[PDB]
Amino acid sequence: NAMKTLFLQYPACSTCQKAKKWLIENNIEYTNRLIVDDNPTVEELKAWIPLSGLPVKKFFNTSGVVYKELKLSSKLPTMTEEEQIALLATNGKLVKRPLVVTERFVLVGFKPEEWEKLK
Amino acid sequence: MKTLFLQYPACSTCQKAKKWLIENNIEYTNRLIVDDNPTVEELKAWIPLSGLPVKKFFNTSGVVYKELKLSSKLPTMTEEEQIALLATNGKLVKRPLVVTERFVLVGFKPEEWEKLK
Repeated sequence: NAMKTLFLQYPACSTCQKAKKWLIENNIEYTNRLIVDDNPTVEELKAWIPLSGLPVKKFFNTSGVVYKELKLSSKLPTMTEEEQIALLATNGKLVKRPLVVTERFVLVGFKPEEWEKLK
Repeated sequence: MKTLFLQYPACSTCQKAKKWLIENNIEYTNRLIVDDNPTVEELKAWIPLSGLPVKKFFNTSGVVYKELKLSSKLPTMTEEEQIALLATNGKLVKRPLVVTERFVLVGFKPEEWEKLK
C-alpha cells in the first residue's frame, strides 16, 4: 500500500530524483508530497524527528540558500530543539530532502544503505 | 586503540552488554562511568561520533533525570547546556557506552553493536 510510505521531496533537487528512481527500481509503493509546497508542520516534525533517531540539525537543508542567508550555520547551536523545530515548520526550503516517513522509521536524505529497511 | 566500555556494575543492561562482548570475543577496557565520569572534552568528541542527539546521552532512569523533569526540560536547553550538565556527574549519562576511534555506541542494542566486528 502506497499509503504506508510518505515521500517528501523537491522535484528540481538532484538527490531527490535519485531517491525517487531508487523507490521505483525497488518496487516501493509510496505517496508523493512536495516538501516546499506542503511543508512539514511542528506536530509532524515532533513525531518524525524521534522516529528518525537523528539530531534535529540533521533535518536542515545545508545546501539551501534560505539556510545560507539566515546564517543557520552559526545560529543553530544557540537554538533549543523547541526553537529549531518551530523554525523548521516556518519554511519547507529549510527542511532536508528527501524525507521518507513510515510507521516504524523516518529516513532523511538519500542513503541507499539505509533505504533498504523499506524492502 | 583501546575500546572503552563505560558501565555501572549494578546495572542489568550493562551486565547484558558485558555478557554480549565476552560471548562475541570483542576486546574492551572496563571503565566505571560513575567513578570515572565522562568529561566535557570526552562528550564533545563522543557525541559527534555516535550520530545521536545529545539528548540520547542521558540516563533516563536516573534520579536527577526524573526529579529535574529532564524529559520536559532537555528540548528547552541548547546542546552546550546539555553537555555541561552531562559532564557534571556520571549518573546522568546513559550506560553502557562503548567508545572506539571509528565510532561511539550508546546503550545496548545488540544489532547496532555489530559494528564492533
